[PDB]
Amino acid sequence: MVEKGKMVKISYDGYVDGKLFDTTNEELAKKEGIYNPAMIYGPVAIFAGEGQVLPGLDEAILEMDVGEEREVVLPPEKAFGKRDPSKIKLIPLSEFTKRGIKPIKGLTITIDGIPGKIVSINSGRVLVDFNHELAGKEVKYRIKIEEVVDDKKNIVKEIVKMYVPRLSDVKVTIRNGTVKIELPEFAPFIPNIQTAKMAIANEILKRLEDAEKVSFVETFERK
Amino acid sequence: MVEKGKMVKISYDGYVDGKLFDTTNEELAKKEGIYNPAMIYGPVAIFAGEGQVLPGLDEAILEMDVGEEREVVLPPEKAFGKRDPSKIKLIPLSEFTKRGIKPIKGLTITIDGIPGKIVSINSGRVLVDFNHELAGKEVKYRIKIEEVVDDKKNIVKEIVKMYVPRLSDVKVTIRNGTVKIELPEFAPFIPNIQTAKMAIANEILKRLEDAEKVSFVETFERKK
Repeated sequence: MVEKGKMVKISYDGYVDGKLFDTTNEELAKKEGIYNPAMIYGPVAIFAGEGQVLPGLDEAILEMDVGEEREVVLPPEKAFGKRDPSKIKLIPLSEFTKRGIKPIKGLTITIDGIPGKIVSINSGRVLVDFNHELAGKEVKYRIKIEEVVDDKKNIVKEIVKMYVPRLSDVKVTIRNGTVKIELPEFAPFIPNIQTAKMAIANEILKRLEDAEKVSFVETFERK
Repeated sequence: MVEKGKMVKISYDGYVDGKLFDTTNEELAKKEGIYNPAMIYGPVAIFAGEGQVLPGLDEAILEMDVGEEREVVLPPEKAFGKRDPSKIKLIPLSEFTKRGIKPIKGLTITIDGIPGKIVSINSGRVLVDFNHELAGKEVKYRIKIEEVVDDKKNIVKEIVKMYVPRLSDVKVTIRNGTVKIELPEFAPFIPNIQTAKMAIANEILKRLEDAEKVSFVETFERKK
């Protein structure tokens, strides 16, 4: 069993109706058609049982051990939630034609700034589902606990990556109460890096009781 | 003389037709009415002869010594430019009325943002002068070279202040071609501080040719 609040690194592959919809395995993601060039793959760090993942995943993780691999089946209540009937709405077909849109099943459209999926067309009404795509669905996860991170240096490294995935190679130095974090050359250019830094620092101070301060170093070279 | 590229701190008072329009002196800006709460006054650092001041003013500085003070009368070509006759145009009066504007002679208005002074109104036509306000005017400066900033540490500090006036108190250390700048507690919250930091680093690396890197240190304390 893994204790609530423990930082763990996990790998997983998430299936719905036989199909892979999410994974930390880059190669598999490629093989299976869902690869996102913006996403950073590989094992992910979470604080166990704190709500960083699906509730059913949090529950499964807390009863596993390090090195343990496992497959869990989660009901919608524990995954992406039940399908709310209030979010499935009949919209007059004229609302589409007037805008020059041919409604087709599976088309994503937006109404009032809210996205929905076209579910069916009958007579002069288009049924559009504004629920989460995986709402009401049972989902399966391959999950493995890769490691427990219990050293200060790596807790900090992982907290940084948790808040900013692209920052996977930061240099951390613990010096009696001071957490020094040297950032890569590209870091200063990250959108709202400053908010991110403050969040990272706040997370570090919460986890490392002996830390008095968190100091970030940004370096600009002759490039 | 001062060499081009040298950092100097200067103090000055600028005059048009005998009236003060620009200054580094806090009190003299208020007493004369030209004060602006968003401006940090006092000696300001420039790089000599690089166009951070009016051209007539740069060229004076290049021929001055540290501590020297002099009056410099600048012709329009070296100040805000010469009056350009092609910028004084006849505009149909209907252009004003369409915009809800009442045109009065001598009274500055804006047309589509761009401001202008109404010279006259005649037979459904408005003659508007769109020259810079101080165009064609001779301006007179009282300028003193307060100090030359010659030492690496103060060059860095002044560069910081040049880009972000509020960062007047930073800790600087230089070791093995690395310039380290430790920032105060409020630094990370400054608007567009990331762009300011790259700007400061660029300037530092330009001025200190022995520098290989510029490092900024931001520190978050245990609510303190």
